[PDB]
Amino acid sequence: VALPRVSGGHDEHGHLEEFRTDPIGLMQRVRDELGDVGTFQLAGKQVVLLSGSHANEFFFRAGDDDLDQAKAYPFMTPIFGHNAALRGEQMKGHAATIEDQVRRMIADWGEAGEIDLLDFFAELTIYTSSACLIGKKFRDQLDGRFAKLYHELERGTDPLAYVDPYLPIESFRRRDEARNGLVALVADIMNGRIANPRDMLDVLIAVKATPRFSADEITGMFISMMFAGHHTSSGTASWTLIELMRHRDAYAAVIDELDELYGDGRSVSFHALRQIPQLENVLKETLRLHPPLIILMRVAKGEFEVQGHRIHEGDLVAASPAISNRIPEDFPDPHDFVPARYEQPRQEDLLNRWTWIPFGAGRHRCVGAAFAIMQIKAIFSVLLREYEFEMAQPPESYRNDHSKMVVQLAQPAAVRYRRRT
Ligand code: HEM
Ligand SMILES: CSCC[C@H](NC(=O)[C@H]1CC[C@@H](C)CC1)C(=O)Nc1ccncc1
Repeated sequence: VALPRVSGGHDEHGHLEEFRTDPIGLMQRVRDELGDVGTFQLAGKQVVLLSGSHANEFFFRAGDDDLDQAKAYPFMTPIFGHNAALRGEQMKGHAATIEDQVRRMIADWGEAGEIDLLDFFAELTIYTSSACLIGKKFRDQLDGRFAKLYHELERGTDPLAYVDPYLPIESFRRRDEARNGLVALVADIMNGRIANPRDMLDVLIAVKATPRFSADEITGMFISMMFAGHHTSSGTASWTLIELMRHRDAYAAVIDELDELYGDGRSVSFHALRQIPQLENVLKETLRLHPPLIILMRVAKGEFEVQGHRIHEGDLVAASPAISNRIPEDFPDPHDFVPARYEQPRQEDLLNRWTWIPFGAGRHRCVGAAFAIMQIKAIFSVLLREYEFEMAQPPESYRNDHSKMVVQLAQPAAVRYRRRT
């Protein structure tokens, strides 16, 4: 018995080509035509796309014995080749680290100027991530080259990886070359440390077996440590700023709140760990509209039924924060930016436990969420108190690029700044 299948997908790799150009439109059509359980074809693989509270509950409550997350991502192998840092006791230090990295990034801004949001936030979040997760010593040996290479690595996630992660296409060539470039950067750092003498890199260097670990092995470890939090935090920062500029009433409310809160004289390392309500509600609404992970994958390990539909062993099964986060029965006026949705009387995030899912839900809910929310609070506590921001292009022209499985803000994303006075 065939599962319901969405229209189209008559191209050579079925729906893959559409998934490479407009994955959100594809997923919305699955739901529009078929409901809570529908399928599309990615080359040789059927994807069973689940949506709505009932089907999402099944998806998110499944453990790795039923729905296996790791086997759904074999294409990350050419890229790769956290808990320690996410302990609550370390958060205060991380907030201070992040404040420091932001001030470093804006140190040359002067009175006024123009930035590109992807270039700015992508680079900044390389610095916050490396400093927090590997160490300040290591971060201080990084520069813009590392960020440029890391970005090429992220761009190595074209959905054609579902055909074969090793095809001779330019983005895969560039992925492999970028990884090579990172190993070289890391090798040069290790070499410098020999000649001129602690962090995680020192622990690893000291291991023996003759050194146990090569630059390639170490680079892989560091790439994997930084990956989950990099493009997600970068994009979320960009979109938080874009939504504030698009909604000047929300922006004004956030500024008033930051000024009042910081009037107690306590640092960002204090406040970024505590309530900043208007900014937090803007962040929640930003995540609902612009979830950086638009689809979540699993491989079925068994036979299941969901609303009469049978999932078979080996099936790819997916959930979509992009689609679920806009279900109109759950989120009134789902295309509208309404941070009031999260205020205490409404609490639409908390009420919709299985469909407000920018950070997932149940068994695999984001363990980086507290860090990521603190990081946004720390970044904007600095930026919005020091500078005022305006769009340098039409407000509707800021958009994501969905050509790779790793979503990124499309360029250009030009923004003006001017010192607040
Ligand atoms: C705004 C930033 C972030 C967003 C939007 C986000 C999103 C998500 C989502 C949707 C899931 C569920 C995945 C699934 O069910 O397949 C998840 C899980 C997870 N995230 Fe994040 N993430 C963010 C930042 C981070 C950071 C900074 C880290 C690490 C420092 C991280 C590490 C993880 C890990 C390890 C899981 C798996 C949890 C488990 O399997 O128990 N994420 N995240
Ligand atoms: C489909 S493009 C790759 C997306 C990427 N996924 C990954 O890095 C992981 C690979 C295998 C793991 C078991 C789980 C997911 C990622 O950035 N995931 C992520 C980010 C933030 N939190 C959780 C997962």
